[PDB]
Amino acid sequence: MKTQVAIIGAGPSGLLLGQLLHKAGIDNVILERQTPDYVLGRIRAGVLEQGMVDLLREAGVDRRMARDGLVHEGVEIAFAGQRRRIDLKRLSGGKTVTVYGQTEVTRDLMEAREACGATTVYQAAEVRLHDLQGERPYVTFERDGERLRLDCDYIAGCDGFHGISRQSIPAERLKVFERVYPFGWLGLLADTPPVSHELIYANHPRGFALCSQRSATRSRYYVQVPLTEKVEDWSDERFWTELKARLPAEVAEKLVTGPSLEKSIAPLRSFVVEPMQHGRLFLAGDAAHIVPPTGAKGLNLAASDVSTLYRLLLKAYREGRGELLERYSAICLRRIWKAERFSWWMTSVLHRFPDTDAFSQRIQQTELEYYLGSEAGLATIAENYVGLPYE
Amino acid sequence: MKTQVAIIGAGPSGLLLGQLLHKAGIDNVILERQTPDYVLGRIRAGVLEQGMVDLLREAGVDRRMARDGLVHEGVEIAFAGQRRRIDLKRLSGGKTVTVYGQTEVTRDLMEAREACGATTVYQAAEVRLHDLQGERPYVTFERDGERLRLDCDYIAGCDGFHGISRQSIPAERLKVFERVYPFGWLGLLADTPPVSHELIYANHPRGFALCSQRSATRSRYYVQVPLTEKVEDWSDERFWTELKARLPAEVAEKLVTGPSLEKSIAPLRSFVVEPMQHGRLFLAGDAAHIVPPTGAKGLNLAASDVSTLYRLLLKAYREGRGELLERYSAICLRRIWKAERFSWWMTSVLHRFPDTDAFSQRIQQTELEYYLGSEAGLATIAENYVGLPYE
Ligand SMILES: Nc1ncnc2c1ncn2[C@@H]1O[C@H](COP(=O)(O)OP(=O)(O)OC[C@H]2O[C@@H](O)[C@H](O)[C@@H]2O)[C@@H](O)[C@H]1O
Ligand SMILES: Nc1ncnc2c1ncn2[C@@H]1O[C@H](COP(=O)(O)OP(=O)(O)OC[C@H]2O[C@@H](O)[C@H](O)[C@@H]2O)[C@@H](O)[C@H]1O
Repeated sequence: MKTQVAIIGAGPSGLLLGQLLHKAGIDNVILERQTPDYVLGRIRAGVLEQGMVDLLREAGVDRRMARDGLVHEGVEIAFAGQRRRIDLKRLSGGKTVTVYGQTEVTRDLMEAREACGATTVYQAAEVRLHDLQGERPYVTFERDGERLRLDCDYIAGCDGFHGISRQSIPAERLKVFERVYPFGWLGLLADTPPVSHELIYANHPRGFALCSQRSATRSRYYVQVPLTEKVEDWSDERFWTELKARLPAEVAEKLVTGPSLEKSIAPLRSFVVEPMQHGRLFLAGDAAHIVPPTGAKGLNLAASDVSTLYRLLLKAYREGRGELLERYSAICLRRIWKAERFSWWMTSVLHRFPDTDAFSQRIQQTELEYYLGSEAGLATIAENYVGLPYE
Repeated sequence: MKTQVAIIGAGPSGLLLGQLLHKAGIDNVILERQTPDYVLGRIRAGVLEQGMVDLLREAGVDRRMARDGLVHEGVEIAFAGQRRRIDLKRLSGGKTVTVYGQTEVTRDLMEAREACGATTVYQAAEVRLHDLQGERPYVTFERDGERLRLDCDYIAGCDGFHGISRQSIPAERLKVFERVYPFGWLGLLADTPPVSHELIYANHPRGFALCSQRSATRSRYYVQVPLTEKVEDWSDERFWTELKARLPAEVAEKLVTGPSLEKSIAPLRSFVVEPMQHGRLFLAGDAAHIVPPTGAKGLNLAASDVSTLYRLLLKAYREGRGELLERYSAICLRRIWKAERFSWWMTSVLHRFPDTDAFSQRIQQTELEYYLGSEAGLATIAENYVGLPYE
């Protein structure tokens, strides 16, 4: 085998780049370690900004989304006492966000692909990247116990956080910026009516609480917990009381509980890599950067990454401007940091930090009461929450 | 002696409350430890928001100010690389700030007072506050080695940070919030033309640098320095090179240097007290709270404090609503924290913090590049820099 752009990872990022390119007439090849249902089982994401939406539209993958995802013109911040709302739609000067699961997106790209007959090597083991700065790089992998070769012009490093991509870059060439938070998020999935027609982010003494959704009958809920917690310990019951123990009084009494489909804990990490390239290797999505799930920016960053990588592969491909690919990481990085800054900010103000003296606690509160109180303040949550312009 | 409101401290705060009340026909008495030139020698303050201005106007102390202070419609942030400006005047929806030294203000209230013949006991030693929660509190002090008594209805605790006021409040009754920064500000006063018709705040690798003014021919300059620095070590020369080493290239070459009048180091502290009252004692200005000199909020907070205390003393005095004085600290505290939050924010982003990893450094930068780049972002620096509305 030989192809044009061999992609590693059959996740959101990978499957997006993969589709987009197929349409542009640039042959691509997806290499994935696990099987398609395994990948299909991951819950993750739920909010996509307009950009990821239009992109979806652009790979012709928006039939379902346009039909089942929900449009949201607001959000809520419930901080010790009250509950303020943010008119994203008005303060963003017209924008919004969509609630449509990572899973759904994944199932949707996966359908498109199979249908177009684009290649996808599932369960491809021992993937390896070769001759990275040459005129012809390659990928070696195993099918059963058969080690094959895929010749390509470029490689799309889309294998996520624990992917092999980034690793393939000479450590000395890469500079790392990472922050690790002393807490996690315990996420319970319930086949029950969600507490609100909008999202409610709750900063409460006992920690953060999040009320989110999947449908009129599908809710997603979260509670911040020490890294030391084990879900084995969090039974439906415990969770339900802890949630209610964390929400606004009039919310909790409106709350419909039930057995959980899935329960998992995700640890909050802040991570960035610069540069995001190496030779003929371009890493995108999880493999280049991570964001605490708080500003729901994670899957939104991949889209921004892929939208970029794609449009540059096009020029080199149909317009022969191979040269622009060098600016890949200069472009992506502008977006990333402002996205990293917003989620950091988010996180710091809605979370229960252990070992914070009274000033800092007073300052946490002032942030909330400053920002949800002033229109200019408001406008900042809004231009970011909905997503900064693409460039 | 007996009087109505006995004030401790013959500083800005004290002298303001003092004047204001004299005009309202509420007899007052000022008690000060040092002499009037000693007090007159303190350089401190240089920027007053509109509120402090109008207040000045209201005590009939604005002849000179209206004539010599300067009106500023902008500020500058020079962060590693470039130099962005903030149109406070446009983004505040019409507001400004005035550059008119603490010293000048002090000399101006001092003139008014003497003239109205209001009492002022200078060099009053061993001041002591008595029967604080009673129907008639008192102050005892010494004139030479003569210990006298001043009977009053209320006491205005205006003796600054190291004042006796706050101390007179039963420790157990007060709750303290204080942050102390690992650096100071070395301030040099020069009888030379200032580098700009506006202020320039400079975030540079080597630390913060500030370019300020007093006149067309009087400049004020600062450089952030470790708490361990001793001015004895900072000669004019050293300072001049360190400043230039910290500013924008095109600034430094425009810079006119010269011998310094005064040179001093001020350590940055963040401090708040709640509540600001005790019996018939009301502490205001420095004695209730401190702010790092960065958002130039310090003397602006006293004005906000005094404007409050005054207007409540009036009601009890001419309108007999003795009752409202209880809300003194509920009023002041709303303002204070938002003022404390702004200067904290200010400080954190323009200063060189030792032991900051690369993420946090990347995040510092993102703040600057986020906030001086977005209009909503801009609007936040602006509504605060010029001063939040009084209530
Ligand atoms: N060595 C490997 N070879 C091939 N594929 C690999 C390898 N390692 C990992 N992969 C596969 O690549 C995929 C990576 O998926 P994700 O982490 O979801 O990828 P991305 O598209 O970058 O991100 C999606 C979303 O998840 C969040 O973590 C992220 O912030 C974003 O919101 C997984 O299916 C995984 O099995
Ligand atoms: N025991 C005492 N008895 C009488 N007077 C006293 C006593 N202790 C202090 N004082 C006097 O009270 C005055 C306090 O002055 P400042 O600290 O300047 O007071 P304030 O009016 O609260 O603040 C002015 C400005 O300085 C900054 O620190 C502050 O943030 C504000 O910008 C000084 O003259 C000092 O000698």
